[PDB]
Amino acid sequence: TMQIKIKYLDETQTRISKIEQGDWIDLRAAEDVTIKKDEFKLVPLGVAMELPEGYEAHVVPRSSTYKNFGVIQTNSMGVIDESYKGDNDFWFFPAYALRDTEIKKGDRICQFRIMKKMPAVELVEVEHLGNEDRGGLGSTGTK
Amino acid sequence: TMQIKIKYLDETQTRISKIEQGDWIDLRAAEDVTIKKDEFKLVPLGVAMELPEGYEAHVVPRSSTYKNFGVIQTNSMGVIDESYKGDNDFWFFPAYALRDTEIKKGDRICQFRIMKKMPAVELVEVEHLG
Amino acid sequence: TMQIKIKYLDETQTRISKIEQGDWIDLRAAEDVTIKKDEFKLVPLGVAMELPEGYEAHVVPRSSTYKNFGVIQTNSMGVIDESYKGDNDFWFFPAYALRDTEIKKGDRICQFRIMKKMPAVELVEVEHLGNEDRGGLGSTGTK
Ligand SMILES: O=c1ccn([C@H]2C[C@H](O)[C@@H](CO)O2)c(=O)[nH]1
Ligand SMILES: O=c1ccn([C@H]2C[C@H](O)[C@@H](CO)O2)c(=O)[nH]1
Ligand SMILES: O=c1ccn([C@H]2C[C@H](O)[C@@H](CO)O2)c(=O)[nH]1
Ligand SMILES: [Cl-]
Ligand SMILES: [Cl-]
Ligand SMILES: [Mg+2]
Ligand SMILES: [Mg+2]
Repeated sequence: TMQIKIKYLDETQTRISKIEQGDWIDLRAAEDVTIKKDEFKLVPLGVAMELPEGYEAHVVPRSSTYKNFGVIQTNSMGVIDESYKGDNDFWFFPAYALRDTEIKKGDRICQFRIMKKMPAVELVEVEHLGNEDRGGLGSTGTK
Repeated sequence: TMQIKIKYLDETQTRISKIEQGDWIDLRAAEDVTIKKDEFKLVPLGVAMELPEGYEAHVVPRSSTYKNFGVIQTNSMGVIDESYKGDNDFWFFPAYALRDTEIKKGDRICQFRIMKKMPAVELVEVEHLG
Repeated sequence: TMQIKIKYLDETQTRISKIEQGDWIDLRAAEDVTIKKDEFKLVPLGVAMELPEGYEAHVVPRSSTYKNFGVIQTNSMGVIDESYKGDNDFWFFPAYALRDTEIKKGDRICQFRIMKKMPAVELVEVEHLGNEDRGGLGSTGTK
């Protein structure tokens, strides 16, 4: 219905696809990558996209990314704004390895979806809010 | 009002609840779990659910999970696909421990909400962007 | 535009305000913070807010946070509950350092957006779901 235009780094990239039981779409390593334990690598995903106007993309690991590849995503969740749409605006997955690992070209290491950007807001400075505190950081306990 | 249908692993699971000042709902460890420093374990949450038609769920840690339990969630924000609604599709929290830790049965360790899924989209391959 | 009321901790906090059309908004460390390798610290952000009615906020690292500071966010994506709007409900970024690091007062370290909260839902216990199993945790493989 809405269109995402996708440009691949080259012909050798494995084209991404929606699967029926996957609500997000898996993204793939653009090359083989070796990462040592406790080291970092920006893993190319080999895709550039023009998202629909007013949308952004979010990128997170798969549940199995750690078991299969030994990495976490250092930025937690990546945000790809609609403006990141140029011919050379390729996506990357920021990986920290918790064990020595090999990722192979084409491996499905993360997943993405789109959703609307937040509404327009205006931040208005006040000197006092006049509300009771909720508390946070575990105020409700654990049991 | 939308319904979430929840099936518990067994009668010993602590039934989950909404609290007024919690915009996401807390989920609980299904059993005692020990995790050693620099090890991974899938913490069972003791729940299987059928979400409203067209919805997914998202799962993240509580802010106090790291102090209390010394774990991070390896997938950052877990996505529960709408199709994960079978009788054996029990939810889990994928934990990596940064120190030796013990989690007790019933402990509130993460939180979830529901969200409309991304609609069907067309992926149109192009040679160049604009 | 929807209004967000923002209160700063003190006059020394670096103000955000600017024109806001949908992009995530950067937040800043409220004081200098030193973190040792493999240790944790709250990083105070020096802001308290009242979000629009019916909205929560989400906080993630900036894309450059790991490169600049060597930290990951321990809760991945922070959820600021709508009720966290008191005069002493100051936001924080929960940081774990993978190297020795220094964060300076005023340094941009994380980013946020608002989002409509999940509506009221009824939790209905059932004995049996009656659907086929999907499976999970990497059931679709990696290739
Ligand atoms: O995980 C991420 C997040 C962002 N980006 C893109 C979009 C953003 O504008 C740019 C700089 O962070 O890189 C990625 O490739 N991966
Ligand atoms: O943190 C997570 C992520 C996923 N899953 C289940 C549901 C999802 O549909 C399936 C595959 O990701 O695994 C969980 O229980 N926990
Ligand atoms: O990263 C986080 C997560 C939570 N909180 C506050 C707001 C939230 O309502 C409360 C409980 O999680 O703690 C933060 O300031 N930062
Ligand atoms: Cl979310
Ligand atoms: Cl979000
Ligand atoms: Mg999947
Ligand atoms: Mg909470």
